[PDB]
Amino acid sequence: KVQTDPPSVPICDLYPNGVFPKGQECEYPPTQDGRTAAWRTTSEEKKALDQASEEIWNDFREAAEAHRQVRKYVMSWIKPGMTMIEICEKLEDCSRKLIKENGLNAGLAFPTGCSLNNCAAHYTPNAGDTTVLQYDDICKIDFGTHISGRIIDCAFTVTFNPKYDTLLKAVKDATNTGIKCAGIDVRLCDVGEAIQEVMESYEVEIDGKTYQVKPIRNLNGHSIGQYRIHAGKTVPIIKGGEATRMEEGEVYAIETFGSTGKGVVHDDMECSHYMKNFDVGHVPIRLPRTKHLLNVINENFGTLAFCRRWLDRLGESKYLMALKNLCDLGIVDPYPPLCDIKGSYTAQFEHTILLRPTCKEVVSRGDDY
Ligand SMILES: Cc1ccc(NS(=O)(=O)c2ccccc2)c(C(=O)O)c1
Ligand SMILES: [Mn+2]
Ligand SMILES: [Mn+2]
Repeated sequence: KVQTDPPSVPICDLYPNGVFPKGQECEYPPTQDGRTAAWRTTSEEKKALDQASEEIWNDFREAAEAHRQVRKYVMSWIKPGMTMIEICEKLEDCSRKLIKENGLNAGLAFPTGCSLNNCAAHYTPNAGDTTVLQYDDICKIDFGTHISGRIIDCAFTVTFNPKYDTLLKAVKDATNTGIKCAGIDVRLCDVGEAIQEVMESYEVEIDGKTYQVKPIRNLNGHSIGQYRIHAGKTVPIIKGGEATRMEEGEVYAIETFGSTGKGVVHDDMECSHYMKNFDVGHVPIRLPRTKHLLNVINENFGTLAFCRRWLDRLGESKYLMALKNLCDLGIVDPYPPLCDIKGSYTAQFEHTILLRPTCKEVVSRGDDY
């Protein structure tokens, strides 16, 4: 009863029983008294709690399998010479098909980030962007999928010149350290301190200059909520930050960013990412164009992030002022590209993890990273 598998068959159609593959399952890290998590691994009480939200975990897994298959595909063809628009459209086209896009029930969780070099996040081309990926570019591919609002935020870094190899290794190791440190009752600040320690243990040499990799201090991981990419809690990336503990049942985006610059990002370049304020309720709007755009946003994205290209594909035109109005009203928030100093290089690696009652599941883990 098999069939096609190349990037064209929806993940849902690949599993008739509706049960999707689990990600990497890890035992929760010990504590002071060396209290391991071997007991919680099968605990009858926890096993029940976990099984109670099996439908939720399952949805994350379906979205994760889509993410794994989409990215494996992307890595096979992304090459310098392609425009950033060509890259994002080809990736998104596949993502939409594998996730079996269905309105707000299944689809793309957020725009395809493809931030270059000193820019670390939130850059995706808008219409007319002629930017071309270069051999020496360090591109952060950050895209998301979701099933019923259960979001998979996962990212990796693309390079073609081996000179960035140790920088990527540093960030990948830092992210895996954060993933290993994460757990129920674990203080967020400890995760950040652990991440910084690993990150900074790496020194790299690029074009004759040496650098001690720096975590981007004002960037971080975050808890994830249904249809809410950033539920409220933040996972630092450096020491001294977040005096809160991770809790059972929570879901986190564990990401780290390393940089050869100041280790700080600032808003720069034209904005492409936007997202309705999760807390803003219904707001009556009479302005025709603004009213229509808000309706389009509510129908197609809800509280999920979107980009200008996604408005263009829906047939919307000359909507910039309306979009600005929504932002000025506080109904929608702009999320411009976040970049370090000109000339610097930034790298990123990210995974979504489920803090399940019985274990810690790195649901987006793959054979690649
Ligand atoms: C639109 C949007 C809103 C919030 C987000 N989460 S975040 O603020 O913790 C964040 C994380 C990493 C880079 C930049 C921002 C993200 C995201 O995880 O990138 C995207
Ligand atoms: Mn991300
Ligand atoms: Mn994230």
